[PDB]
Amino acid sequence: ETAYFSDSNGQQKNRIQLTNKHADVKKQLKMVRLGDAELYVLEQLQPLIQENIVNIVDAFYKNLDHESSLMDIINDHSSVDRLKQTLKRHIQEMFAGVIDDEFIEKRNRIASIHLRIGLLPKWYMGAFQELLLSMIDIYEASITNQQELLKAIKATTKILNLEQQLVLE
Amino acid sequence: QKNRIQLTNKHADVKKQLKMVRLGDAELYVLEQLQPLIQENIVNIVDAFYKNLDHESSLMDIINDHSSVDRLKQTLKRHIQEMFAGVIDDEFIEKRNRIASIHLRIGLLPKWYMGAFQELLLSMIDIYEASITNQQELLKAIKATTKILNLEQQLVLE
Ligand code: HEM
Ligand code: HEM
Ligand SMILES: [C-]#N
Ligand SMILES: [C-]#N
Repeated sequence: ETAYFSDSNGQQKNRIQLTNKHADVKKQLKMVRLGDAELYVLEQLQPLIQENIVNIVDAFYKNLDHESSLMDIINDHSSVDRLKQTLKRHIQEMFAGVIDDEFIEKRNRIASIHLRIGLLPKWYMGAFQELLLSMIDIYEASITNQQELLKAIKATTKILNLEQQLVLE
Repeated sequence: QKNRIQLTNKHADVKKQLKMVRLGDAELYVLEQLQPLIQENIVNIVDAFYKNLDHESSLMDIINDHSSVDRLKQTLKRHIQEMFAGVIDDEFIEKRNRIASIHLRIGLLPKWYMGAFQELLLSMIDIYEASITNQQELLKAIKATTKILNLEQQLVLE
């Protein structure tokens, strides 16, 4: 049969570039078992994710109007239409297959931003779940090997958990 | 699935929170359905949890300052099993809250708290892959499990 993933170990090295500024982050990646192999997997999903980001962002803002105050927050500072563009690029930065200082530093920046505008952490956390769900949905439609499917899901739960760790608290 | 979510107006936001992770009756029924699977591997799930913590010396230090891994696996076994009870009520929420506050008083960092939930998920996804053949039921169980663990992080972060 055909496979979705390449297993090219030549291809999956050096995907963690962290200095001592980010000395805890290397521990954190080790605990969620985020490594070269998982990052290479992330990198190969990026096309799927890219091809589907518009559905992923639409679904995300749609979910948020379950809580009117989250929408007030958005409309006080911006608009959905304009947050989508930046969410597209953030989501896609998750599937780049490299964790480095800049990656971290950008995550700390968006954290501070949500802190400022008053997002409460439980809505922040809840919001990552529509992402997960839309991704799983994209995987299933496109990855019909059951074993490769699980592999895409596990990698994804890993990168999302690191995302949540970065923004908290 | 019956009437598995039984919250009073003091937990108004939690209701919204549930709707937003799509944790309703169907998903709770699924978790209930998974409970026997989960109970039959709880010892190993919890062995793996603490094993994984040992990679961060400061986490085990907090644990040994306050308690111990042997006493801690008894409450964790029970906590995880209650996760698949298939019912969310005021007391379920209320315990998660008290358990949270213990962790802030002991000085557990929320990054670490957060990573810790991934470990459980992984052990859980491992069991379902070994145990549930049909791909759709398999996705259904991971999705459910994923919802409840997200709730659990929300309530801790409250
Ligand atoms: C997984 C969840 C989320 C991610 C990854 C995320 C990410 C981002 C990013 C990358 C930006 C930067 C935009 C810029 O450059 O100005 C941003 C902006 C913003 N986000 Fe989020 N966001 C998330 C959830 C939320 C939620 C739940 C709300 C709703 C309250 C929210 C409200 C905002 C607002 C209002 C801004 C700033 C607008 C401005 O002043 O320009 N975010 N978010
Ligand atoms: C998925 C994450 C976690 C869950 C679900 C969890 C759950 C629990 C539960 C149910 C209790 C007992 C509360 C009670 O007495 O009612 C407990 C105890 C405790 N947990 Fe956690 N825990 C988690 C992560 C952690 C981590 C990562 C650490 C530190 C390495 C930690 C340290 C402790 C300690 C030291 C206590 C209190 C012992 C005492 O004061 O006697 N927990 N946890
Ligand atoms: C933040 N969109
Ligand atoms: C908390 N083990």
